[PDB]
Amino acid sequence: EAPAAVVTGAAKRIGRAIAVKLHQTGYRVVIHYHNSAEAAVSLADELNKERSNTAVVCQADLTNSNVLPASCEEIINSCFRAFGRCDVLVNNASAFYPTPLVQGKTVETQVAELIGTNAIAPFLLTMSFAQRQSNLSIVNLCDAMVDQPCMAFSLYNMGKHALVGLTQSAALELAPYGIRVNGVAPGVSLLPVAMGEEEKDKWRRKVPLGRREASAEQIADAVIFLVSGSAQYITGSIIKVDGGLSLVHA
Amino acid sequence: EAPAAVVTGAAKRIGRAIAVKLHQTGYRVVIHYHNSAEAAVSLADELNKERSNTAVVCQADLTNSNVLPASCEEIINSCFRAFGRCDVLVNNASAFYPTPLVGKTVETQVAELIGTNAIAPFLLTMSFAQRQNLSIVNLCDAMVDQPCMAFSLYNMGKHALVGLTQSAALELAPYGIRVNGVAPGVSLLPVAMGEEEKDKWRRKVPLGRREASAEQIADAVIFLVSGSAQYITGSIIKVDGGLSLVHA
Amino acid sequence: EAPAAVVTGAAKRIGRAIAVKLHQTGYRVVIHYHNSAEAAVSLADELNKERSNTAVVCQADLTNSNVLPASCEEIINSCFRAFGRCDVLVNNASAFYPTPLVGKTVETQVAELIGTNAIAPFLLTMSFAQRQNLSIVNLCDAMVDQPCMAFSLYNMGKHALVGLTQSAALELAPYGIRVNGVAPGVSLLPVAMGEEEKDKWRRKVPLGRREASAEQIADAVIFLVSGSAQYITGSIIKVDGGLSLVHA
Amino acid sequence: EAPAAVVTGAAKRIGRAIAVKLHQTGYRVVIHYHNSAEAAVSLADELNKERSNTAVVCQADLTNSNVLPASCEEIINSCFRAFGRCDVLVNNASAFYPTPLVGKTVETQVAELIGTNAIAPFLLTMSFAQRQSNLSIVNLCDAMVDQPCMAFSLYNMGKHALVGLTQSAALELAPYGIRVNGVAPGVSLLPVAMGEEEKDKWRRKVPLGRREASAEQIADAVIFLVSGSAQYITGSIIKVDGGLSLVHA
Ligand SMILES: NC(=O)c1ccc[n+]([C@@H]2O[C@H](COP(=O)([O-])OP(=O)(O)OC[C@H]3O[C@@H](n4cnc5c(N)ncnc54)[C@H](OP(=O)(O)O)[C@@H]3O)[C@@H](O)[C@H]2O)c1
Ligand SMILES: NC(=O)c1ccc[n+]([C@@H]2O[C@H](COP(=O)([O-])OP(=O)(O)OC[C@H]3O[C@@H](n4cnc5c(N)ncnc54)[C@H](OP(=O)(O)O)[C@@H]3O)[C@@H](O)[C@H]2O)c1
Ligand SMILES: NC(=O)c1ccc[n+]([C@@H]2O[C@H](COP(=O)([O-])OP(=O)(O)OC[C@H]3O[C@@H](n4cnc5c(N)ncnc54)[C@H](OP(=O)(O)O)[C@@H]3O)[C@@H](O)[C@H]2O)c1
Ligand SMILES: NC(=O)c1ccc[n+]([C@@H]2O[C@H](COP(=O)([O-])OP(=O)(O)OC[C@H]3O[C@@H](n4cnc5c(N)ncnc54)[C@H](OP(=O)(O)O)[C@@H]3O)[C@@H](O)[C@H]2O)c1
Ligand SMILES: Nc1nc2ccccc2[nH]1
Ligand SMILES: Nc1nc2ccccc2[nH]1
Ligand SMILES: Nc1nc2ccccc2[nH]1
Repeated sequence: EAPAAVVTGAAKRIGRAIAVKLHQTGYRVVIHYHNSAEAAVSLADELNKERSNTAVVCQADLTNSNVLPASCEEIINSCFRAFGRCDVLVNNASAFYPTPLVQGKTVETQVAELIGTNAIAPFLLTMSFAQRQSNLSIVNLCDAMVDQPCMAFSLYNMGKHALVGLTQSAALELAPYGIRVNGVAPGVSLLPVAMGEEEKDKWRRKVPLGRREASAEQIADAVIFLVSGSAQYITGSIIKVDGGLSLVHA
Repeated sequence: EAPAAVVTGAAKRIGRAIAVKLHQTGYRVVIHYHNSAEAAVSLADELNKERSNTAVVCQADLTNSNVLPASCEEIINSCFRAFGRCDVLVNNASAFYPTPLVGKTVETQVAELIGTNAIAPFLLTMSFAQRQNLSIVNLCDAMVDQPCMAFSLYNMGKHALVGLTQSAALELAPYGIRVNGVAPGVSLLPVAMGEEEKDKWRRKVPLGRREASAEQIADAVIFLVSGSAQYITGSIIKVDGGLSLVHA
Repeated sequence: EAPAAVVTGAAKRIGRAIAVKLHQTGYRVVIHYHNSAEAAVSLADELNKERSNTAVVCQADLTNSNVLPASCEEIINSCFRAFGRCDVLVNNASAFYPTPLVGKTVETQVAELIGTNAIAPFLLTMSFAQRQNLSIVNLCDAMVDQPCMAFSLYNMGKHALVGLTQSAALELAPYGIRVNGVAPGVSLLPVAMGEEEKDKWRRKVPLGRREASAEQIADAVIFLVSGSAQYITGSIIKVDGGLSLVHA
Repeated sequence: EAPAAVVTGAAKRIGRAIAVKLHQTGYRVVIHYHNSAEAAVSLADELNKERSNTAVVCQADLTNSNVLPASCEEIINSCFRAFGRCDVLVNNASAFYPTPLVGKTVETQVAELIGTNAIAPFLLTMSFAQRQSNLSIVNLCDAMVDQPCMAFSLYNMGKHALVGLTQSAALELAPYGIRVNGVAPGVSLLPVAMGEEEKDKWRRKVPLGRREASAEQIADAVIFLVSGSAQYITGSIIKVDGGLSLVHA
């Protein structure tokens, strides 16, 4: 029987490459998505062409609210429903936008989205994953720039910091259960769709290793390692995949 | 004219010591409290006896909700209404209790632990800055990289607070606002905790085999807000007696 | 044809496991040794039995001295000599013993502890880069932030090695040379260590209450040198079963 | 009676600022120096003109060598010789120059960069503690240790090792009531060899006031850490960098 993984925000970009690589490695996959319905269904189609009944989609808002626990419970449930097991959780889904300290969304909405997706939803999915429980592990998508934050990204940066906190806290507490918890921290990888070309090239010029962003596949490569038998004694570790970017002074 | 500080959760323990030392240095103080009204008022009365019209209290629940931004606005506004200025903000109030992964709902715990330790400090920072030797001190935790077992949300909250400290330090530097942290290891221990358990923690501390007094924590806050720290921002000063350096 | 790796301190324990795993992956190997000649040649015999002329031995003291730079140049040279190329350097060799602050001279201990753990890696890094999927992997230590009591020089050495890892990752990136680290917590316990003290450490490990095998450490090295780590430089992977997360 | 302090490389710049501030606080000082004899004697004269017999100079090379432990022991002995006690040690002296990976020999650069930044602090710490109330050591570190200057590997290795020492010694000497802490400047006084344009390039990166720390600003954090207001602080390294370390590439 093939193992199963949940990847959140798996319709596009890094999430999608993680889903594709897990599937290539022999995993059945739940493709979680929020708005990207066509892309997710299309990904599941592609993967199911390769091996039938090895991919399903699961829709959910990971914004924080009083029903977020139910939503997170359901994403894990959906893996058991489809595949009868859940071996790997990848916490990939992420809101990323500036929240300036000095001056359409209300600040509480920005808190719910940025802290919910980057931190609370991973926490709740971690609970649900562990509650429903071999090579079990969780990989959180972190950020190599957490200590050199983007200007005016306080809420986002707080979310990612809390994610590091969860990574270590869950590694420690789930170790008795044989669930490993690790992170992968991209620096610059696939740049924002809305980011302009001049900005994209400014960030690219900053990376010591090859003056370019990471491919989604290079990030996924690190996830694959962490879920594998070659990482069986590794828990609580966050692997930077940043081409040295975090080492460059101002 | 005397400067003015807001200290959150200032009725008891570390918060109280901070407020008292701030007052002794010459600050007028806003004493924020949640449930400890009698203590906050008794403190205000003591400080106003020392020098009249130098202390006020302000009640607010700092749990996250749609009304938290208004609450945080109002705490900052109360410093201006009382004293005409707000020079220092100390983010001290904190919920601290276990939240194992395997009567409060989990979302109430999220609201309380993330709210007090991170969201409220962020909102108060926005309000403090929007209203402007200005500085913010956040009360962090020296043990964030070796967390208490089954305290994931508390740990997430304190990690988020480090994030805020760094982000705000960077963003507010142009306005001349410094943002720093004090990270206690073990200080004032719970009242009801058995002496034998307190002693388990005390014996772990390399420096003197004892916990920090609240005054010792307050001392580092005093340094950070003073003219002797005028180039210091985004720094978190551990006040832990070497505890975080001790391996399991 | 086949890429080539230098493994320092490769005759025994974690170094041997790294060399074996590199060889199994397709590398030709230089097995460096200081005192363990019988074991190094024994490893080479086994590897060469598998594939002819794919393993050579190299003797050098990696204690700092006036001749260390020449010794380091010659270890790198011996890889080019044997195999015509040098793709991977693994800095594994390491002196480990206490140096209380309160019969080797202290300067000998400095030479051995800082030399094996930091200066030689620096010199080998220099020679490796001078002679040029290229990478260096440094064997670091997950317990650098909570060090063993009375191990200041050793701890200073492993700290400098982190510094070298980062410095060299930055400076060598334009040459396409990646520089990374693997930080064991407790793996193969020292041969000198008593049995009850071994079990004391094992009991501390959250993931399995056991030390890492040498092979499990090697697995992380193998990942870092592979095409699966092509964007990774300046990274130090902890392989510690959660040990560094455990408060005192 | 007044406490005594040893400050290494104290003839000028930051080390001088630290010994002056320690002096103004009530300390008798040992002004350690290597090549800056004129400046050290000038400083001791000023401080002695302020309060008679409250400053002595002490010459020593802090380059690593087989005699370095004896030199470091002698720096500590000189404090006890002048003042009868030694309460505070500040490890400030520092060699700082590039060592690219690709007419000093490399082993001289090791000896100077690792010697001054790490080995001497370590030997001075041994001697300080061996010779032994508010006792402490302050190590002058570097806030940019994780975003190092390009081609400064040995310097960086030395400042990393100094962090290791701060933490190791803090742990080991806590039982003796010796606190061990650090102060980490980003950009403070720029090198005298730096032209104004390069200075300003660095100045413009500092979020807080777009300027370098004064020598006094660094000394302020040293003074705090040696004081009674820091009596529970050990193994801490206070960044005094105006937010520099927080700024991405
Ligand atoms: N790309 C980089 O350079 C970089 C750098 C540092 C860190 N990272 C981290 O690495 C991970 C992957 O990066 P990425 O750039 O691929 O991410 P991304 O495109 O910005 O976001 C990934 C997915 O997150 C989902 N998402 C956003 N808000 C959500 C919500 N409220 N509820 C549920 N899902 C939500 C979206 O799903 P739908 O499209 O289905 O709506 C989106 O496709 C993220 O955690 C990111 O923070 C990336
Ligand atoms: N004590 C330690 O050993 C230690 C260790 C590490 C870090 N710290 C940190 O240092 C700071 C001070 O510590 P402490 O032990 O003195 O604090 P504490 O007693 O645990 O809490 C301080 C105050 O926080 C306030 N608070 C709790 N929930 C609140 C809510 N929902 N809304 C508004 N206020 C709320 C309470 O005010 P009311 O009483 O008025 O309700 C409480 O008195 C805290 O940030 C703590 O996390 C302390
Ligand atoms: N074992 C662990 O639990 C653990 C924990 C944390 C970090 N680490 C790190 O992981 C790496 C491997 O650990 P290990 O326990 O396998 O190491 P080890 O057995 O203590 O040492 C490995 C080899 O280093 C060589 N070496 C020692 N002094 C030398 C000198 N002066 N010159 C040249 N070579 C010298 C020796 O080679 P010869 O036998 O040929 O003389 C020795 O066999 C080391 O870097 C270590 O610090 C290990
Ligand atoms: N200035 C900065 O922006 C900056 C930034 C980061 C960190 N720091 C750290 O803060 C401290 C003070 O900085 P600084 O710029 O004032 O220092 P510095 O001027 O570069 O050096 C201070 C003193 O170190 C002494 N020194 C150098 N080599 C020596 C040797 N081989 N033996 C004995 N003494 C030697 C010199 O003494 P003599 O003149 O008597 O020969 C020199 O005056 C240093 O540890 C530095 O690394 C400074
Ligand atoms: N999450 C995230 N962090 C980023 C930093 C730089 C560019 C794109 C990014 N996306
Ligand atoms: N180098 C090194 N560091 C160690 C820590 C614990 C046990 C064995 C070890 N070997
Ligand atoms: N020691 C030291 N570190 C420095 C970093 C930037 C500019 C000058 C410096 N001097």
